[PDB]
Amino acid sequence: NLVTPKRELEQGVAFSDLCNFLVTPTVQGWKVYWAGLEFDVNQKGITLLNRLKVNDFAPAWAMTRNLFPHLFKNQQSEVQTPIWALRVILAAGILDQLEPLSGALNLIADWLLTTSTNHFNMRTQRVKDQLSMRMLSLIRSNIINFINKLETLHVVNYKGLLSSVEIGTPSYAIIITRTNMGYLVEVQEPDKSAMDIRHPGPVKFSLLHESTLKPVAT
Repeated sequence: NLVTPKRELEQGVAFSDLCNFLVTPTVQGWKVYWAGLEFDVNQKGITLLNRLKVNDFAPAWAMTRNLFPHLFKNQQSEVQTPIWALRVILAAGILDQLEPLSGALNLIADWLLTTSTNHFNMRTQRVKDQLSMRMLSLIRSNIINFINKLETLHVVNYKGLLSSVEIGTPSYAIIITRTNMGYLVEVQEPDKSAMDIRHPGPVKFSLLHESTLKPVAT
């Protein structure tokens, strides 16, 4: 034996911080706390995305509607909560640079991204055995790095400066675009079937106001 393990506390804390997605209401909107990271989410942008979807006549929004027709002119797109937008971004932060942790990490990301449950029921006892300060630290570091990358994006522009990132996996495609309001977040099927003009596939999307990630960037 090289080092005596004393891991109960460690595993208890990692389990708590990784497997509980904490949301509480605040005056502005909601505070979210996950993996020891704190985010203030507000309502800004939601009503705009909703109005934007309606097939009414509005020349002022013609360009935006025509820029993202798969979001704004599509009966199968659905606006989600800003909480959802944050969950997608956290998952993307895990997947972005994604050896034994991989499995577990993926699980956590899939939980964040494909469900709205606040507790993550571990699939197997072995994956649960994976929970550690090291896994938590890796996850936080990944998320911070991805937030920093996001903060380098330019708003949609006419000059060819990067304005979006895309994360692909076999189960889904994530696209995150910097707009004047914040991060436009979308999840489409892996083949990106929402992008097909003749029959636009289903797509979930929302907006995370730019106030939310700023303070967590380093």
